[PDB]
Amino acid sequence: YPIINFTTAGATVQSYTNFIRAVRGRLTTGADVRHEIPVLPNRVGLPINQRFILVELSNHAELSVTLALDVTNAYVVGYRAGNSAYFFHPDNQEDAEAITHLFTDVQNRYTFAFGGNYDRLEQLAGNLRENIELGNGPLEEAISALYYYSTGGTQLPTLARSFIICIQMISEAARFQYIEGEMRTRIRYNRRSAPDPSVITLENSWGRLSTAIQESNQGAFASPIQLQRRNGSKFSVYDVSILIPIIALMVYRCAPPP
Amino acid sequence: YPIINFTTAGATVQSYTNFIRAVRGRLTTGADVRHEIPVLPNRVGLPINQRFILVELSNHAELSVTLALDVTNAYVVGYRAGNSAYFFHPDNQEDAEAITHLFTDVQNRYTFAFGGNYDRLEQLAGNLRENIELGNGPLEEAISALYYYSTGGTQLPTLARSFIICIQMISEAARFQYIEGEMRTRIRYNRRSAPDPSVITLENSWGRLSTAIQESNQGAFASPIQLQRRNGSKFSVYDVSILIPIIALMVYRCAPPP
Ligand SMILES: Nc1ncnc2[nH]cnc12
Ligand SMILES: Nc1ncnc2[nH]cnc12
Repeated sequence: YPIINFTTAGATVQSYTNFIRAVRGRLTTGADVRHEIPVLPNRVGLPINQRFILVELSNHAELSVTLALDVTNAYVVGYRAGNSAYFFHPDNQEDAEAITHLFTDVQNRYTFAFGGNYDRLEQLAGNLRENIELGNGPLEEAISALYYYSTGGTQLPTLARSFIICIQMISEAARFQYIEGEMRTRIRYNRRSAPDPSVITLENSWGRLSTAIQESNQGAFASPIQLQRRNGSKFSVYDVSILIPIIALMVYRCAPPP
Repeated sequence: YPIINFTTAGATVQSYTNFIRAVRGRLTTGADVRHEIPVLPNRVGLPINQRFILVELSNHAELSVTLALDVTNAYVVGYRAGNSAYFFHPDNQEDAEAITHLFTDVQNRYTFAFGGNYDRLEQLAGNLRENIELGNGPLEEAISALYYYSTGGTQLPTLARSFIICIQMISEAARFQYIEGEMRTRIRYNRRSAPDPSVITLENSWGRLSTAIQESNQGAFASPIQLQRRNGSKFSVYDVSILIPIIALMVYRCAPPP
């Protein structure tokens, strides 16, 4: 599986931009672009040899961790830190079988009893996304927490919080240019801040937006989608046009019509 | 007023393309582009010095005629052939006054008792658009008929038919890339053929399409517009997206929203 490397040590908006750009490039084949927006591979008929990409992250403390992303939805399915590998609870047999192909070389493979959706993760972390700061500093720390979990060094709530940080700075940033932009700003000014409503609503709406665009009438949505602005004010989306500069990738929902 | 020249003598799809391209360039200022489609100047506040463009047409018989197009809608308002000038009946005082600024140098200025809309013109011609052949040959002939009207040489029905030809090959071709394309084909293969339903429906719908696009919700139409394909089958338009490659210019209907 392809491996993309990134280090928080000395990261700049350019090193981070290049990274996210490399991830998107691995995620999509370029064979399916809907209204100028690339669509991720369809899970049906996809060979395991092309099902995952690995993201090796290192930090200033020289600790390294490798995350596995599923190509069909850009989800982090598990990670590896030295000796051991940890996987979120699979939500079906196809997926349970697919992950058996990852980190086959580790001596200790563990599968959590919980899945990786935000609801579960926030419960375990004891904090919501709106309260967890994002930025290069939080990421640097997340890499170490993830690493120390394999040594009994990290607490369950810290592990959960770390995943929340990693998932938004890697998977969500790859999905939305908007979110990647929010991250670039934090890195540029060395700011560490929790995500605003615009970010959280987009994260929550990815699956629906992907469906609405793919089932739209020449780009026109059958029913509008309510999003939130940074100030929290609601904002209705009626067309794929205003989303072209916001969403970078879509999950496959249906075949394109003639 | 700017003058654009075109000759049917030895015309090629390239000489015709350059011509239509020059007309569009005179018609629009470039200050108003709605969803990638240029909008014509608003009639309110437009100075007479920038209200018209002239199109001088010549043919193989060496006859010349000059048509006046109104910049706000690309309409042919009248023409000049040597000694005399003829104007369609103005449909308001603003317009009656504006045309007093055209062909001020002719010795004989006449204003028809009828206007230039297709309904009136088809009645006078004794034939509908669907029955009047378009092409370089029909245009070559139209220029002569228009010219001979000033000498008592052209019959009223032939004059009307000639205008119908001129209006579709100049004004409608400038408004729609689709119609300009239909004309290029006729010229390329030296074909002379009446317009199909796709052409006529577009001509009929220009004002509505301009309004629907300008009042759309992020490109999404509030109510769909029914057009016809070349084979006559109906086809619904729900978004401005599929029209971007079809319509070249829009008439000003409203100011653009923030
Ligand atoms: N583990 C995960 N990977 C990607 N997107 C997610 N959204 C919530 N959990 C996720
Ligand atoms: N005289 C004219 N000029 C432009 N478009 C027209 N449509 C009908 N009559 C017209």
